[PDB]
Amino acid sequence: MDRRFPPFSPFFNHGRFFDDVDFDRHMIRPYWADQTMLTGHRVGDAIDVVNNDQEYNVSVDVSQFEPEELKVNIVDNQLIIEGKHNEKTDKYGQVERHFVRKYNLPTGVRPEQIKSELSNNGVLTVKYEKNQEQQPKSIPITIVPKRN
Amino acid sequence: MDRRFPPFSPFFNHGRFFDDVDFDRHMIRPYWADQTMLTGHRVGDAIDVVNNDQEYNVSVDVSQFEPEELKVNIVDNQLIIEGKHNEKTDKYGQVERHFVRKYNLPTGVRPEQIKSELSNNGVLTVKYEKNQEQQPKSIPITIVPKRN
Amino acid sequence: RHMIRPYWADQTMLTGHRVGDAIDVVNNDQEYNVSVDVSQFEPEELKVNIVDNQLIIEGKHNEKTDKYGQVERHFVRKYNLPTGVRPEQIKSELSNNGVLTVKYEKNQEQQPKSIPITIVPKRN
Amino acid sequence: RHMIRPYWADQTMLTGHRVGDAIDVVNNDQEYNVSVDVSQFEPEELKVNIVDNQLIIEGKHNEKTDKYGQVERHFVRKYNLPTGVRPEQIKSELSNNGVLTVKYEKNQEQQPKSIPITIVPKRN
Amino acid sequence: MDRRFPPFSPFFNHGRFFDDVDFDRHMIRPYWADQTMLTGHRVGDAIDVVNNDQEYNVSVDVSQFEPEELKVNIVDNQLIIEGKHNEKTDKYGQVERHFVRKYNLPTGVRPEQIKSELSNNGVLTVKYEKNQEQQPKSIPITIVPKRN
Amino acid sequence: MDRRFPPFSPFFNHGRFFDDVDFDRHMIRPYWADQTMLTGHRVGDAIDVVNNDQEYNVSVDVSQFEPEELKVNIVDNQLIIEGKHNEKTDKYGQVERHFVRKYNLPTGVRPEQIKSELSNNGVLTVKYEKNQEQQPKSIPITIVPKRN
Amino acid sequence: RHMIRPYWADQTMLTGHRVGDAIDVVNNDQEYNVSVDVSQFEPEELKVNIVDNQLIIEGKHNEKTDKYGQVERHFVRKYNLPTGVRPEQIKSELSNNGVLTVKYEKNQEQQPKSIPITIVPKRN
Amino acid sequence: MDRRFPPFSPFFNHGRFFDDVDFDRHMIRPYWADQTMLTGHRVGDAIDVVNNDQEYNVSVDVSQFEPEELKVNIVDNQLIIEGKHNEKTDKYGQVERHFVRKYNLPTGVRPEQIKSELSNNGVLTVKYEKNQEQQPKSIPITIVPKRN
Amino acid sequence: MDRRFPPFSPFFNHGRFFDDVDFDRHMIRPYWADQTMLTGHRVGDAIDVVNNDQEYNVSVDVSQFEPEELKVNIVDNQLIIEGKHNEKTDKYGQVERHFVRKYNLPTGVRPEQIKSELSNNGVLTVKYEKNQEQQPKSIPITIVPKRN
Repeated sequence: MDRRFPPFSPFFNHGRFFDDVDFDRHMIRPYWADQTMLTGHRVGDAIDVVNNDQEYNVSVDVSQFEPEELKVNIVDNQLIIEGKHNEKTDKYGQVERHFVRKYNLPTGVRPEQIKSELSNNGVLTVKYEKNQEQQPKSIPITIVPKRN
Repeated sequence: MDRRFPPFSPFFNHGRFFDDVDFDRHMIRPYWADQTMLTGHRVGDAIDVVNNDQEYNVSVDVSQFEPEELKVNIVDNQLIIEGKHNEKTDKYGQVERHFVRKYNLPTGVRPEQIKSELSNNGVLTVKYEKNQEQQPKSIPITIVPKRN
Repeated sequence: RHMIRPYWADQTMLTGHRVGDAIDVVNNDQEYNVSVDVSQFEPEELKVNIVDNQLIIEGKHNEKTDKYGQVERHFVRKYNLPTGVRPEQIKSELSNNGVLTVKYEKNQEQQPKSIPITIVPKRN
Repeated sequence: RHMIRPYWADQTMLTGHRVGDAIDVVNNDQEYNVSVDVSQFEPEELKVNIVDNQLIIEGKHNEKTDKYGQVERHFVRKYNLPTGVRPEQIKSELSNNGVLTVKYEKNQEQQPKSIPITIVPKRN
Repeated sequence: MDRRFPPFSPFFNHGRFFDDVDFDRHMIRPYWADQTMLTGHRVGDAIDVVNNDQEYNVSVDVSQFEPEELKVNIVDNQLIIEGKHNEKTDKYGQVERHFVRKYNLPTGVRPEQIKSELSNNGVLTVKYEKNQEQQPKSIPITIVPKRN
Repeated sequence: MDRRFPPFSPFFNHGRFFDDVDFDRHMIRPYWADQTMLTGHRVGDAIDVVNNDQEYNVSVDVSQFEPEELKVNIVDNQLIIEGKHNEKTDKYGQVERHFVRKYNLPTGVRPEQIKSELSNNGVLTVKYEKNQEQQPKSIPITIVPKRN
Repeated sequence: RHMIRPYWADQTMLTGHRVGDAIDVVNNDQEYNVSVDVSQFEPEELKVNIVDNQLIIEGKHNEKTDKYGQVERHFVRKYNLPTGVRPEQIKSELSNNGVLTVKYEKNQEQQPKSIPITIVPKRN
Repeated sequence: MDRRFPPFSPFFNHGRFFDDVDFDRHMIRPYWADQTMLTGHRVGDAIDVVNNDQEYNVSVDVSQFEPEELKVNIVDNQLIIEGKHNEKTDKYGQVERHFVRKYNLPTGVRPEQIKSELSNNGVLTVKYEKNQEQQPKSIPITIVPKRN
Repeated sequence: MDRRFPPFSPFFNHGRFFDDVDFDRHMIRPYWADQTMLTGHRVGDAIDVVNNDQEYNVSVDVSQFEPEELKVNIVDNQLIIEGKHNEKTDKYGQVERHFVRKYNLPTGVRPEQIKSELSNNGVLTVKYEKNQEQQPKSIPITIVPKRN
């Protein structure tokens, strides 16, 4: 995924129906064999930490870790984003990376409406809106994954 | 899926093992090329809103949107079900549809035990039981998706 | 039209209908007709525009409130204009049954002057 | 022409020929010529019409009686008009050898005013 | 048929058994894509009309029409041979041809023994023998068509 | 034949030349496996019997029998149309049908010019023109069947 | 431009460049722009013509002599004109950096009069 | 040639024997579809003109023309290198290029021993040695071209 | 080559890239199996001998011999064009042909600038320009043959 024309469905001119439709887990494939490179090409990992009276948005570059290798937990009033991947063999050699992050949390932040999104280039953004609207009510619905 | 005999596993007589087992994301495929048609054949979108002293069940017809295009959020004490899909090309032309819904919420409704289900025909039902039992305790377990 | 508003106890609307319903399109060298069912939008809430030689059909109405929860309809339908279509004079009709018909007769009813009969008809 | 009538003892006609004989069609961006052999039909029996932006060539004559059995010729030939063809001024020629030539020069002899030389030629 | 070596069975050296044995309906195939051409190369359509005291033979060139497009009927003491074909698309364009023929009939001609034959080159000959022999008796037998 | 797009040549977009060109004997194929159905969808079998001073046309619905199973004979001044087919196995079971018809004949009807035609939907029409023109002369010509 | 002439001891020219260098062409229903790098030809030595509804770009200069051996540049570049392109008003621009931009905006900014609102809008 | 790994034999790891061994006429193939580019990446066309008492070497960049499109002739005491190619269609459009060169010749230069070579990158070098050795004698031998 | 559409590259619509690109050595292939024929269809072999004060052009029809079978040498002030081919087997039989030519040479003709060309139809033309310009200088460059 995100490597050529036949990935990245439905933008797939070689049939458009069933040939090369797959999940986005193959985003790191171009970087799997690429070693002399940076954190998926951005400056730093945590792009910004916005903490004001109207929003709370934090953007993290996670292009070097697959979404399966990325997990977020909250331990003792700290926003912890930790991503560990096994040793990966490339055209150059073998590399294992591991990062642990912790972030303080402002008072009055409700975690029941915090939404986190991953962009195509490999940036995970955690967005929160301050205490002006919304209620802790949440009604989820079934979402069918896009296999092929 | 839900289009012929070889979809809808395990009801698949042409091998029964590994040939045509796929996720339910292809439910809208018969309606993908069908335009002169209705909201997946039901009367209206929201089938019913049950609000009594024993249950709270709301059924919504979502047959015109894929489960990936359906998302539910709660904003300022309102049950909001919003589903947006990109323009879809069929045998007739191009159509883009978008619906936004909001619903008031009765007092004393706990969102921690509200369960939403999607039926085969494309109906999303949000069910809630009144304040007589259950506790906010929830113990989830890993569920492996059914790919093939 | 105005039947979106009575959504109380009538969450299935008065008439079941989905945004972006159309009947048929006839495309040939004689005519170009586009019939669209717009029964769920008021006459003043229907907008049709042609941008970059392409027909755009959009129907949107204000969110109609009721006892339980307000409902809104909004869709954008796009039809490609074939070659020779002149947006400056595209015909349009809205029947009383909620069907909007967009026609185009190509204005090709001219009598052919070129009638070779005897010798060197030429041109003009 | 008039040689269809002498069919007595001459069932093979004076000149063997089949309805719908043509020589060549030249289709390019400069000209559009259609040459058709119409030697078996009288000049007043040849009709050429353009319907729905398409060229129609039809040749029919009255059944020419003779000693044994009358003979008639009737055919309808259809040629599609390419893009940019204007039926209102389509050229046509009928040579003396029974060949009908339908021409179209596209009227594209205009001099291009857009001659960029020094700076910001723009338009008009 | 009548276009190359592999047609025209049994004169078919590439197997001789079952490969390219077909009916003679493909006689016009060489002329299907050939437009700048004549009535299948003969002078005129009706080759000759023989009307004497011993025979009645009329030969008609029907090479421009398939045998399926050729039909013969008798209307009001006239031998009518009419052949109409739909518009045919070739390498040059589209052509539709139609011919109607009528022929007077000598007195004393019995139609019960008139035989019409089609030659390979596309000539239909109607042969009749004068009133000297034969009887109106006719005993037909089953003829199996030669498919392959 | 008369079942999908690849039958019914030359209306055959998948090659247009030699792939799926076949005789019209497969007209009953859609009804071969269809049992809960009518006489090929018309009201009755004999559509009409026209008997006037200018024409004699009789239309018979024969959609339930193949043309090979349909045969017409005249016995003792009666127009007899009889069609018998063997037992046919479908998705439902086994059925054998047989019909025998007889029709009186008006005086002065010449059988030498009576033409019978079968339409695509399976209707056999017997047409006759009254005694005002035509002669018993008939000149047949060879017609090549359309195999492929 | 005039830097072709100093070819003495400078056989690699002042700026390396090949005849027929262009930047980008944008082809859509809104605009048709053709940008060509013509830095190696003088403004008076650049000729652009449209023949048979097709854009021709040619750049040729006189052979520029020097101490050792004269050098000349001559090329003919051909661009096909898409459908709807009017050569009589084709835009053209020549930037100061030796880039010649040939534009075409399609003149499709007309306001669509066909606005169906209530009943039988028809045409005109 | 000079585009990937399987060209440029014998440096061809995918078999090494007979698969992708071809002549060097495909040197311009990478530049065939490349238009926004320079004279095969060098500064100018004629790299240098060496004219001294010991050698006469002139290097010309001919990377934009195939060796078949390059021809050298001498007209009236001038070294003329002229290369014309037909219009070439690329991913961008159509381009036709033509160059004519003329070069003066020092006195005492014998053309019988002048050797011209083409390098891999597309540079044609004309080398001459001054009047100190060699004789006009030349004994050529048969050279078999390397096809595959 | 010069026999159908798939030869004569790049005029090759069936792929245009690598399928049927070959050298022009197959020019005689149509005449290889053709015997009842002439010297590749021209009148005579030597078309003309131009000998004036401005040019010296001689055109020879060599369509009956392959370029490999054609060799030109000069022996004792005579232009000799000799072409010998082995016995060739065709649909008719076996034929061996051999021709020897000699031509006188005008005084003052420099052979260092004489150019000979072979046309597509099989005509070899030897062209010479009189003593008004050019010098015996000749600078050749490498030309890659066009294999495929």
